[PDB]
Amino acid sequence: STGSATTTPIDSLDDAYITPVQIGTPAQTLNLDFDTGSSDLWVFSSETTASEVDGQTIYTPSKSTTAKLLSGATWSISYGDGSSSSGDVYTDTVSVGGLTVTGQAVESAKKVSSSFTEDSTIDGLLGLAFSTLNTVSPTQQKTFFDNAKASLDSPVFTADLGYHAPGTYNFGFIDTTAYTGSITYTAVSTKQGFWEWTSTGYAVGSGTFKSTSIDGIADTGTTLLYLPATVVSAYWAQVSGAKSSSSVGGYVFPCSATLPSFTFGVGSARIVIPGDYIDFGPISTGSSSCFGGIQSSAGIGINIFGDVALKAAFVVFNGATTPTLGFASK
Ligand SMILES: CCNC(=O)CSc1nnc(C(C)C)o1
Ligand code: NA
Repeated sequence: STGSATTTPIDSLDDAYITPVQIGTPAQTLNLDFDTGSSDLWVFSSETTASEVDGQTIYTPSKSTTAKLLSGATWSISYGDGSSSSGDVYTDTVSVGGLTVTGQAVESAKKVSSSFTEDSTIDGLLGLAFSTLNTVSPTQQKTFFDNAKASLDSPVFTADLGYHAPGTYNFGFIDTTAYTGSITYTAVSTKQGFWEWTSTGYAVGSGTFKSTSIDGIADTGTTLLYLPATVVSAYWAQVSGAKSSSSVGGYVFPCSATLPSFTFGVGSARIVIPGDYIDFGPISTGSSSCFGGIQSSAGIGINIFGDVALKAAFVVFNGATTPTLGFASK
């Protein structure tokens, strides 16, 4: 089997991407944030505290003939940005892009934090990290990809995120029309539950490539590129007037600037992030200070290749016996 679904930016900045997901029978279509940095499939639901719902589409298990309570199971998750959600669990049929999993754990939110409520465009998350990170207790649950994987033609999914445009998530096959050149594969550590890999270095603009190991995660659920402070300082030093602002919470730059590209290594290959991808626009409406798309990881504890980096590539999440990660230019 395979599946193929279009993923669409939620706003003009590509802050996140939503992908339609069919849950239940008859189908209830929710727009979920596919997150390779977490492992819970959770949704706004008929159980979500009413004051915490503002415009989201909700899953109503009582209207699904295939929904069953996963008796006694609860979940609770905290993300890197400080957001959180929790609730109880149903099993139901879940389809993505024509690929169906029966008996998928669908984590129904009873509570969500303010950042979720305030985003009407995201109806929940679909985690694609390793199932070892799933928060369901007392019986940990599998991701959609791990429930799908044996059924797939190949044990892979691919992320093809657009810059200010829709893109694609494919399951079970690699679309050889979707990238240019060849795919470079690189090893993955599952030790922390993530698609954790080591980049071979970086360049700023037209500068020389610096060979250096940077261990980080491929995380579709993080907007920005978070790298060591040395690397980030080297990048922003090439932008007149850029500075780190503790009041704003990271590097800002004059909106009049033209940003340099950023290159990261994948083995002997190179992925180039155009400068425009690193522009996240005014810090507040009408401001002439703009927020940078490359930020320091020094206050995280991990480097994160988020959407800024991933959208510059065709990315293969190879879930073979020994998982790996492929990158191609596009
Ligand atoms: C195909 C998705 N599998 C899982 O989520 C299982 S947890 C897990 N931790 N390491 C692995 C192997 C891929 C090495 O798997
Ligand atoms: Na922000």
